[PDB]
Amino acid sequence: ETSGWEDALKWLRENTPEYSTATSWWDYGYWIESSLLGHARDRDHILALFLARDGNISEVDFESWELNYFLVYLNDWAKFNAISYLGGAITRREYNGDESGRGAVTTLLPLPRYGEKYVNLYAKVIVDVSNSSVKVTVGDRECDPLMVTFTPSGKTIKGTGTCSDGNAFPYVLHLTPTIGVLAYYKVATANFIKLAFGVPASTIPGFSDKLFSNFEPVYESGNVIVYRFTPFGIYKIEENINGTWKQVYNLTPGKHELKLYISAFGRDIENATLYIYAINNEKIIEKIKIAEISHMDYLNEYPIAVNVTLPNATSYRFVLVQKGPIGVLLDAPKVNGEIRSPTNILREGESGEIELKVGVDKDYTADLYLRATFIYLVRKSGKDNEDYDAAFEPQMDVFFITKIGENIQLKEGENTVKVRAELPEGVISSYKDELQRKYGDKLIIRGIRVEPVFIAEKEYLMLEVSASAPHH
Ligand SMILES: [Ca+2]
Ligand SMILES: [Cl-]
Repeated sequence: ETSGWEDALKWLRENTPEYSTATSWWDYGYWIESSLLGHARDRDHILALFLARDGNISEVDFESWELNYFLVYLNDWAKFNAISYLGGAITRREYNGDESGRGAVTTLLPLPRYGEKYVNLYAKVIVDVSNSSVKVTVGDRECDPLMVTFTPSGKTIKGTGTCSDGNAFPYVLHLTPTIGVLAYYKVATANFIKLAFGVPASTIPGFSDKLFSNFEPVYESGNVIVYRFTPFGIYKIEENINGTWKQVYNLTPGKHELKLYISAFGRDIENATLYIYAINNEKIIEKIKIAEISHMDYLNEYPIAVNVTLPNATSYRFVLVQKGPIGVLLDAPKVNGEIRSPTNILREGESGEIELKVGVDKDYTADLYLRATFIYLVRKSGKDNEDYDAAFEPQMDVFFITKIGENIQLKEGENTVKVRAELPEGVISSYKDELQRKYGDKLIIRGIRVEPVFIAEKEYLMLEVSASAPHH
């Protein structure tokens, strides 16, 4: 009955921090554990933006949510038209047809291997490759994909993107040793495909290499894969070997002339410090400060040259440190004694004493702000929101309003924090006007949150490499 979910959730319980936060599309994790074994709606839009898109626009600030693990569920391909629609990748027409039931499209279709062919019986789709040029049958029709691609073989073949019926066949076929996937052009390089079916396809060079430094697969079950997430990662390490830069995968002790290629996902690096932690047996034996980055654009990274001397150890951890959000509320916060929603802790122009129970996996000294999060849609096509040509681009804008907590000392475990706070008169309605002004009738606000966020210097694991020997 389970598709690997119970095994995956089990793994999380046993191999991750107590206050570590996991996520999944449509929140299956919570549902499986709560309802079956004893997000919200605004975030669904942002999760879809990520999963259904590719390139710059798919780079979502998951860090604001303090996300640690992401669980993709292969079976979600079945709900991809919805995800695509919610993520702004397709129009209402392509999502489920128009007034006369026409236009719907099948965004994703998995084609498991059938001895030399790829077939999806339910869909009456057959992919005959052995004939060398690739043959695709869909129903009675014979169709030629816009492009077919193979991995690892990285080969690729252009195609007419049409069917024997002559009609348009705007689909891309990605083939892999164990499975194939047919994908509508608007989502042919969607991140979900990369994460779930292992097709590194992206129309932006380097994006895929970077994405995987940000989402590391730490565990896999049936049709479930859990990814460790880090807004900051290293996707490539070059070492100077004869004036020539070369890509390495491990490091030996000693001096090194290195080039680090960092991937920043969703947010900028701001006043950060890079380090190399010498590890001997899941035990840190030395923390080597190696750099300082005052600023790196999350959409325009640049490599960083680095000269380091490393001890022996068994592994090395590249860690980055900068102000980020921390803490997990352990109960509903209270304002003046009364229980209030943690997502809307204070109304505009309201004040009161706030009490919060916060949990952390280590000791932290942090600031406490009230932060606003606006998740909203902007119609990118069509005459009005009811037009079937409409597609809606989800957007997330977050900003801190005011600091209500100074130099708070949080200790590993539960912590109680009472503090007086005031939400300035006009802040929320002001910004809502700023939006209405920029997008007019195209605007559709889906969520406004006012939350108590604890900010502090936190460590981000970018990459861990094993120590190797120069000769073997
Ligand atoms: Ca990036
Ligand atoms: Cl944040």
